Amino acid sequence: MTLQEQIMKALHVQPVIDPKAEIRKRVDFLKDYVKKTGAKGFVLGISGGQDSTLAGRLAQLAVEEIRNEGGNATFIAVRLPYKVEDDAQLALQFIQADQSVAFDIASTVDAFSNQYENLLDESLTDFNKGNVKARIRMVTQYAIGGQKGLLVIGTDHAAEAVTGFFTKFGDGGADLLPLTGLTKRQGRALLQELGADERLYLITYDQLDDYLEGKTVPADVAEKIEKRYTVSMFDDWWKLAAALEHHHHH
Amino acid sequence: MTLQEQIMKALHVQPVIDPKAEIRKRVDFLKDYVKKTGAKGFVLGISGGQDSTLAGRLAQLAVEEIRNEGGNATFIAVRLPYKEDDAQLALQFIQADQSVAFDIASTVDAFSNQYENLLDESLTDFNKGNVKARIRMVTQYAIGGQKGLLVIGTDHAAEAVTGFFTKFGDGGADLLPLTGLTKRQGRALLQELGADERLYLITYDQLDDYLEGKTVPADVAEKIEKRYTVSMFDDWWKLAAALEHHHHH
Repeated sequence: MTLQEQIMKALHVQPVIDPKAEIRKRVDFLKDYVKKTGAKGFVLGISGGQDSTLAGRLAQLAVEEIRNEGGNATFIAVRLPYKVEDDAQLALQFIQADQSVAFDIASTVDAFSNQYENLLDESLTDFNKGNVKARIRMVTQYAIGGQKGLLVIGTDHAAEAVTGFFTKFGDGGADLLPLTGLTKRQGRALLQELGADERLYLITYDQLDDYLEGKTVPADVAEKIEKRYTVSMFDDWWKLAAALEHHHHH
Repeated sequence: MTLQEQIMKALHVQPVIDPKAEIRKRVDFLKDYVKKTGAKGFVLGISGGQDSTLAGRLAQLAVEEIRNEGGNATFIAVRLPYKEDDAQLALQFIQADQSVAFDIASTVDAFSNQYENLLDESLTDFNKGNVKARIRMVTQYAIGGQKGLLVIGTDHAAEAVTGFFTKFGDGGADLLPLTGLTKRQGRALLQELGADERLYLITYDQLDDYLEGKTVPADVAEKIEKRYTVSMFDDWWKLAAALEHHHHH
């Protein structure tokens, strides 16, 4: 297999998808995991980002279907601002979750930061604080999940990230990853099919997504992408490398 | 190959080990990871528990060797109390370059107070247990990120991956130096390292007998193999624990 074919197989990306069928398959994936684990539903942090907007809508459709089939399921969407968006609100209006919680993480993040800066006698850098915030957001989702018997839906470990590009803050841990196999642009296709407000979804992502979707791309573009894939979960390696690099050049 | 032999292989547990050889093997593992990642050392939460006590000493030995060989490495041990006799004894045995006392109470209570107010309910003991474990990991990763260090983990022990003696938290870490060792073998390494007896002294004996390739009663093997099949394996049990506690609450 060409390296491109190996990558696609490893990331489960398909060259051509059927949006309606993708939504069907992923809503089923969610419904099946609920049944297998005995969970009462899902919880997800809604940031206004494309991934959580799509994953959130899929979760709402899933619990509605479960209830329609005579089962018990609930979806709790949680907004996790640090002090202070309209994108998040717009996403919540699209998702229409059973419960929408506004949980400011500032008092927790600041208590940690204040303790850290006092005990270690140094200031937390923007990058490391970025990871603290991401982790505190996960603490919040897992606390809600644990208190309500829900599964935490994750949006990290996206195809592009595993490849080595566009890495996110945080460790990416979650109970389920319903968007596995989709590129950023394919996700855009699902959101369109779901009727989301276009504003919710409107090397580069296009070049990278062309490559991941098995399309033909310039030799140099392929070289750059395969170069990073070979240097390398692959995603975790890039998260650690980023932390080390920022510390080094700080 | 029996199921028992398959499980031993999958978990990398050896029927017989040589404490000195294991120590050298695991110290080399730590040193090699440092070189491959370009990190400046390690950070580890010291609880007073056997796993972190052993992993911490191996970390200190690793950085001393790296420095002795002309390299740069540092080991930072951190005590994370929530509002530590065994932890103090452990720190004394480990003799780390830096020992930090970081009380997590102000962070855990800030979260708890916010949670109870916004969701209008009390955090159960089990769920607060996970909150504390995660906050302890936030601290270690914040220290690691700020110092260019790797976070050493002690979760995903052989016994846990099999489905027994599950721990709080998600078990995420940068490196797992104790992979393959049973709790019993861990004690052996500690004695070889000269640790204070107070630091290392289905049941663990039945389970470790099985994982070590010893012949055990059919019913014992039956129970162990049953859980191993009902499933990361460890993560499944963490989730199951959270769901069961919520249910029986």
